[PDB]
Amino acid sequence: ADLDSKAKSPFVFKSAYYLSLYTKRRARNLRQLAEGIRAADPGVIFHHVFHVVFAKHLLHPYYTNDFARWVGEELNDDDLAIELSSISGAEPATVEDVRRELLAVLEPRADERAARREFVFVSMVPIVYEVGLKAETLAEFLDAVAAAPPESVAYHFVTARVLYGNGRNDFSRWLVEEFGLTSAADALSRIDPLIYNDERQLKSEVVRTLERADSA
Repeated sequence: ADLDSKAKSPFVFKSAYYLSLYTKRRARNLRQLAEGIRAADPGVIFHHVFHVVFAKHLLHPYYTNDFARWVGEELNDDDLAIELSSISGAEPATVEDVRRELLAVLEPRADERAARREFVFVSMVPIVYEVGLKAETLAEFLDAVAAAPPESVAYHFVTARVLYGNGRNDFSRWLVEEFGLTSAADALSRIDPLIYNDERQLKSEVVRTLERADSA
Protein backbone atom coordinates (compact mmCIF):
# COMPACT_ATOMS: atom_id res chain seq x y z
CA ALA A 1 0.00 0.00 0.00
CA ASP A 2 0.93 3.67 0.51
CA LEU A 3 2.70 3.05 3.81
CA ASP A 4 3.60 -0.56 3.07
CA SER A 5 5.96 0.50 0.28
CA LYS A 6 9.52 -0.25 1.30
CA ALA A 7 12.84 1.48 0.98
CA LYS A 8 15.97 0.05 -0.50
CA SER A 9 17.98 1.49 2.35
CA PRO A 10 16.22 1.53 5.77
CA PHE A 11 16.26 4.59 8.02
CA VAL A 12 18.47 4.17 11.11
CA PHE A 13 17.79 6.31 14.17
CA LYS A 14 20.70 8.00 15.87
CA SER A 15 21.27 10.47 18.67
CA ALA A 16 24.31 12.27 20.06
CA TYR A 17 26.18 13.24 23.17
CA TYR A 18 27.37 16.80 22.67
CA LEU A 19 30.96 17.18 23.73
CA SER A 20 31.53 20.78 24.73
CA LEU A 21 35.03 22.16 23.99
CA TYR A 22 36.79 25.32 25.24
CA THR A 23 37.95 27.36 22.23
CA LYS A 24 40.16 29.83 24.21
CA ARG A 25 38.18 32.49 22.37
CA ARG A 26 36.28 35.23 24.35
CA ALA A 27 34.57 38.55 23.49
CA ARG A 28 34.53 41.83 25.52
CA ASN A 29 32.69 43.86 22.85
CA LEU A 30 30.80 43.76 19.56
CA ARG A 31 33.88 43.82 17.38
CA GLN A 32 35.57 40.99 19.31
CA LEU A 33 32.27 39.09 19.13
CA ALA A 34 32.33 39.61 15.36
CA GLU A 35 35.91 38.39 15.03
CA GLY A 36 35.09 35.31 17.13
CA ILE A 37 32.04 34.56 15.04
CA ARG A 38 34.22 34.94 11.92
CA ALA A 39 36.95 32.69 13.30
CA ALA A 40 34.67 30.14 14.99
CA ASP A 41 34.48 26.51 13.89
CA PRO A 42 31.03 25.22 12.80
CA GLY A 43 30.65 23.57 16.24
CA VAL A 44 30.73 27.01 17.83
CA ILE A 45 27.88 28.43 15.74
CA PHE A 46 25.92 25.24 16.10
CA HIS A 47 26.29 25.47 19.85
CA HIS A 48 25.35 29.15 20.32
CA VAL A 49 22.59 29.15 17.72
CA PHE A 50 20.94 25.76 17.18
CA HIS A 51 21.87 23.99 20.38
CA VAL A 52 19.38 26.32 22.16
CA VAL A 53 16.56 24.04 20.95
CA PHE A 54 17.54 21.71 23.79
CA ALA A 55 15.95 22.10 27.24
CA LYS A 56 19.35 21.94 29.00
CA HIS A 57 20.58 24.91 26.93
CA LEU A 58 18.84 27.65 28.85
CA LEU A 59 16.81 29.87 26.64
CA HIS A 60 14.88 32.99 27.37
CA PRO A 61 11.97 33.64 25.01
CA TYR A 62 12.55 36.54 22.68
CA TYR A 63 16.18 35.65 22.51
CA THR A 64 16.68 32.95 19.83
CA ASN A 65 20.46 32.57 20.34
CA ASP A 66 23.32 33.18 22.78
CA PHE A 67 24.67 36.07 20.74
CA ALA A 68 21.36 37.96 20.86
CA ARG A 69 21.00 37.31 24.60
CA TRP A 70 24.56 38.53 25.24
CA VAL A 71 24.17 41.71 23.25
CA GLY A 72 20.89 42.39 25.05
CA GLU A 73 21.70 41.53 28.68
CA GLU A 74 25.39 42.45 28.85
CA LEU A 75 25.69 45.30 26.34
CA ASN A 76 22.09 46.34 27.04
CA ASP A 77 21.56 47.02 23.32
CA ASP A 78 18.03 45.94 22.43
CA ASP A 79 17.60 46.96 18.81
CA LEU A 80 20.73 45.08 17.87
CA ALA A 81 19.72 42.14 20.08
CA ILE A 82 16.36 41.97 18.25
CA GLU A 83 18.08 42.14 14.88
CA LEU A 84 20.29 39.22 15.97
CA SER A 85 17.37 37.18 17.26
CA SER A 86 15.63 37.68 13.88
CA ILE A 87 17.94 35.40 11.92
CA SER A 88 16.11 32.40 10.38
CA GLY A 89 17.09 28.83 11.24
CA ALA A 90 14.64 27.17 8.83
CA GLU A 91 15.87 25.06 5.95
CA PRO A 92 17.94 25.18 3.96
CA ALA A 93 19.99 27.23 6.43
CA THR A 94 23.31 25.75 7.54
CA VAL A 95 25.87 26.97 10.07
CA GLU A 96 27.72 28.84 7.33
CA ASP A 97 24.50 30.68 6.30
CA VAL A 98 23.96 31.60 9.96
CA ARG A 99 27.54 32.74 10.54
CA ARG A 100 27.14 34.95 7.60
CA GLU A 101 23.76 36.44 8.53
CA LEU A 102 25.20 37.14 12.00
CA LEU A 103 28.26 38.87 10.55
CA ALA A 104 25.93 40.87 8.25
CA VAL A 105 23.96 42.23 11.23
CA LEU A 106 27.18 42.84 13.29
CA GLU A 107 29.59 44.46 10.77
CA PRO A 108 27.93 47.88 10.48
CA ARG A 109 27.19 47.95 14.20
CA ALA A 110 30.65 46.98 15.47
CA ASP A 111 32.30 48.97 18.25
CA GLU A 112 34.55 48.88 21.31
CA ARG A 113 31.93 49.31 24.06
CA ALA A 114 32.82 46.86 26.79
CA ALA A 115 30.43 44.42 28.27
CA ARG A 116 30.05 43.50 31.84
CA ARG A 117 30.48 39.74 31.56
CA GLU A 118 32.45 38.73 28.50
CA PHE A 119 31.22 36.27 25.90
CA VAL A 120 32.75 32.79 26.05
CA PHE A 121 32.86 30.87 22.77
CA VAL A 122 32.19 27.21 23.30
CA SER A 123 32.05 24.50 20.64
CA MET A 124 29.87 21.36 20.35
CA VAL A 125 31.07 18.18 18.72
CA PRO A 126 28.34 15.52 18.52
CA ILE A 127 29.34 11.94 19.32
CA VAL A 128 26.73 10.02 17.43
CA TYR A 129 25.31 6.65 18.51
CA GLU A 130 22.53 4.36 17.32
CA VAL A 131 19.30 4.67 19.25
CA GLY A 132 17.87 1.23 18.52
CA LEU A 133 15.26 2.01 15.82
CA LYS A 134 15.25 1.01 12.13
CA ALA A 135 12.49 1.59 9.61
CA GLU A 136 12.14 -0.26 6.30
CA THR A 137 8.73 1.10 5.31
CA LEU A 138 6.75 4.35 5.59
CA ALA A 139 4.46 2.85 8.25
CA GLU A 140 7.47 1.55 10.18
CA PHE A 141 8.97 5.04 9.79
CA LEU A 142 5.93 6.78 11.29
CA ASP A 143 5.83 4.45 14.23
CA ALA A 144 9.58 4.85 14.70
CA VAL A 145 9.76 8.64 14.58
CA ALA A 146 6.89 8.76 17.05
CA ALA A 147 8.70 6.24 19.29
CA ALA A 148 12.14 7.90 19.02
CA PRO A 149 13.64 9.95 21.84
CA PRO A 150 13.19 13.74 21.36
CA GLU A 151 16.99 14.10 21.16
CA SER A 152 17.15 11.62 18.29
CA VAL A 153 14.51 13.63 16.41
CA ALA A 154 16.49 16.80 17.26
CA TYR A 155 19.64 15.13 15.99
CA HIS A 156 18.09 14.17 12.64
CA PHE A 157 16.04 17.36 12.25
CA VAL A 158 18.58 19.96 13.44
CA THR A 159 22.10 18.74 14.13
CA ALA A 160 22.44 16.52 11.06
CA ARG A 161 20.99 19.25 8.88
CA VAL A 162 22.79 22.46 9.95
CA LEU A 163 26.12 20.86 10.77
CA TYR A 164 26.66 17.96 8.37
CA GLY A 165 23.92 18.29 5.82
CA ASN A 166 23.26 20.60 2.93
CA GLY A 167 20.47 22.28 4.85
CA ARG A 168 17.92 19.48 4.50
CA ASN A 169 17.09 17.17 7.42
CA ASP A 170 17.60 13.38 7.31
CA PHE A 171 13.87 12.64 7.36
CA SER A 172 13.28 14.87 4.34
CA ARG A 173 16.23 13.39 2.53
CA TRP A 174 15.15 9.79 3.19
CA LEU A 175 11.54 10.42 2.15
CA VAL A 176 12.52 12.14 -1.09
CA GLU A 177 15.36 9.74 -2.07
CA GLU A 178 13.44 6.55 -1.24
CA PHE A 179 9.78 7.37 -1.85
CA GLY A 180 10.13 10.67 -3.75
CA LEU A 181 7.77 12.61 -1.50
CA THR A 182 8.64 16.25 -2.01
CA SER A 183 5.59 17.76 -0.33
CA ALA A 184 6.47 16.09 2.98
CA ALA A 185 10.01 17.48 2.69
CA ASP A 186 8.48 20.93 2.02
CA ALA A 187 6.08 20.74 4.95
CA LEU A 188 9.03 19.84 7.17
CA SER A 189 11.08 22.69 5.67
CA ARG A 190 8.48 25.01 7.09
CA ILE A 191 9.58 24.37 10.70
CA ASP A 192 12.03 26.90 12.15
CA PRO A 193 13.60 24.94 15.07
CA LEU A 194 14.95 28.11 16.80
CA ILE A 195 11.27 28.88 17.58
CA TYR A 196 11.27 26.04 20.13
CA ASN A 197 13.16 26.11 23.41
CA ASP A 198 12.52 22.43 23.98
CA GLU A 199 13.20 19.23 22.00
CA ARG A 200 9.91 17.58 22.98
CA GLN A 201 8.04 20.51 21.48
CA LEU A 202 10.18 20.12 18.39
CA LYS A 203 9.52 16.38 18.14
CA SER A 204 5.81 17.03 18.50
CA GLU A 205 5.83 19.47 15.60
CA VAL A 206 7.82 17.11 13.44
CA VAL A 207 5.68 14.04 14.11
CA ARG A 208 2.49 16.06 13.55
CA THR A 209 3.79 17.32 10.23
CA LEU A 210 4.73 13.80 9.11
CA GLU A 211 1.40 12.27 10.16
CA ARG A 212 -0.39 15.05 8.36
CA ALA A 213 1.70 14.57 5.21
CA ASP A 214 1.72 10.72 5.10
CA SER A 215 -1.38 9.44 6.83
CA ALA A 216 -2.67 12.08 4.41
